[PDB]
Formats: sequence, structure tokens, C-alpha cells
Amino acid sequence: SNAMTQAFSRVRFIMTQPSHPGNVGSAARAIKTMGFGELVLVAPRFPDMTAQPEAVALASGALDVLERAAVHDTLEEALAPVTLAFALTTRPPPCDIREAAGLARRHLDDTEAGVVAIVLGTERGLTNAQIELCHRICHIPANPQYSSLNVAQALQLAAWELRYALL
Amino acid sequence: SNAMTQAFSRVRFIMTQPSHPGNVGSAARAIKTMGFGELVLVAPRFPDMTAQPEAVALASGALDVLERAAVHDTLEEALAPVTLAFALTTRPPPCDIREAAGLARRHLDDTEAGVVAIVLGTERGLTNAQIELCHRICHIPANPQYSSLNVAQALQLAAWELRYALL
Repeated sequence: SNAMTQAFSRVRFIMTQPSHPGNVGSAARAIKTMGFGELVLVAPRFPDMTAQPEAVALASGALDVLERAAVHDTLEEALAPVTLAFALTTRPPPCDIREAAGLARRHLDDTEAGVVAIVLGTERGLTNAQIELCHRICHIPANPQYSSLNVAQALQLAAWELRYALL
Repeated sequence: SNAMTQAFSRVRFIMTQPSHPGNVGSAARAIKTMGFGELVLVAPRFPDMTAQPEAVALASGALDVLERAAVHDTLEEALAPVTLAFALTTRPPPCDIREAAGLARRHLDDTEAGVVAIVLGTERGLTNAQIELCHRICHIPANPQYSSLNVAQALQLAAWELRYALL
């Protein structure tokens, strides 16, 4: 359990350019429900995003994850300690979130202090340059007519895959 | 694609005793994003639940799934055409949603007109008698300290597993 909590502490979820504070709260709750505590914001629209009343209100239960969330201005900063980073998208097929989760497990098992990150843009995606900063691209193959799903939903799916692959 | 849409038409999601109309709308949007169109309500708190303004508002995009949703007073009625029904819970470990999804795929492939259902209660669960009506129990092994997650979130996970297993 403690050993298991430590494995989970080695996964990070990075939201770039979060625009909506409620999404940031939902984000925190989403990952906590999957056992993750590490949320990172890059270049949010507002300073003190994670202190905004709607982020707090949508975080209920995961207020701790929300407080501890790190904010950087750049993805470079957010990636500095990361050894394996997935760019998450919805656009030849890149590896899917299920493959990506399996790779994450292998990486965390094969390195002493490897760190895995999942990197998300928002509906309004990740720049080509942000994507180039990651080790891999992965995607969530959702309905074509309805592939555009809330970033917090993307996050829950990713965190569910990761949880399953780590248990 | 048409053949594939038909496979997806053979999966149903059943919510018992839905209490909150917004959850019913979120439910519809959740399954549509995964490619499913079949939502069933058993014994909702209110008649015309799916017509309630908050269900509509939280359904945006999936208003069609929401309109077509069938409402019955009993789970028996909702199960009559179902050949393989999973009781979804969060409580020896029953089969998990990932095993359950694989079984669903096999069933839909092995029968001409098999029908699969996922059956959900709400936070306030499924009665023992409702559970006894299903073929199997399955569970979503989420964080212990945070296993209680919105029914629409439970639904999205289930529908994601099912989608993946059917693609």
C-alpha cells in the first residue's frame, strides 16, 4: 500500500493553458478518484487559478490535490523532472491510451526514480512545439462524431487506464 | 461502420432510481461520446425525468439519446430483452469492468441477437434483488479512499471499456 502509494506518486497530470477554473477543480477530483495526487498547470489564464471559487467548489473532496498543484509558465519547467511524458490528443494511428498506460507501468518498474507525465491541452489543443517536447503521442479513440470531450473527461479516462495498469 | 454501429446498438445502459435529472443528461452525453445510443431508466424519481430542463442542459449534443431513452417502472421490464446483463457496483473480488467488457464482446460476437446491458444504481446502490436479476456482478476498482464516484463517471468508464473492447 505505502509502496503502492509511492508508485502512484510518480505519475503527473499536466494541463496546458487551462482556461476554465471549474475544469481545474474537476481535474483534481478526477485524478484523486483514481488514486493520483499530482496535478500541474502550465500557463493558466489567471494567476491563482487553483484558488478560484469554482475550482474549489468542483474539487470537493480533492481540495488537497488542488492546493498542492504546481503552476509553471512553461511546459519545459513542468517536464524538467519527467522521464516519460505522453502528449494526450484527440485528432497512421499513434499509440492509444491503453498502450501508453502499459508503457508507463514498464517505465516505473524499470527505473528507480522515473516519472511519468500525461500532458493535456484544452479544446481551444497542444501546440506542435508543446507536443515535440513529449516522448510520445497517445490518443483516446472515442466516437468520431463525438470525439471532442471535456478535458476533465479525457483526464478521468487517462487516469483510469493508468490506475488499472499500475494496480 | 454500419455493421459497427449495429454492434454498438446492442449495448444498453440502465440507470436505476435516478434521482438527479442532470445526472440523466450527463449520462446520455457520456454514452454518446463512447458511441452508444441506448439509455434506459428504471423507476426514476419523477415522470418525464428526461424532459426536465437540467437533463436537457447537461445533455447538449446528445439530446437525441436523451429523447429516445426508455423509462420502465421495473428492472424486470428493462432486462426482458437482455441476454447478458452486468450489475455495476462499488462495494472475493467479482470480475472487473475490463473482464466484463471482454465477456460482452464475446457474447455479441457469439450470438446473432444477444443484447448486453450494464446496470447502475445511484449513490443512495442496487438492491440485492436487483443484483440477483443480473447475470454477473462487476466492479470498478477505484481508489479506496475515493471509490464513491458520480454515477455518470462510473458510466463513462464502463462505456469507455465497452467501446474499447468492441472496436
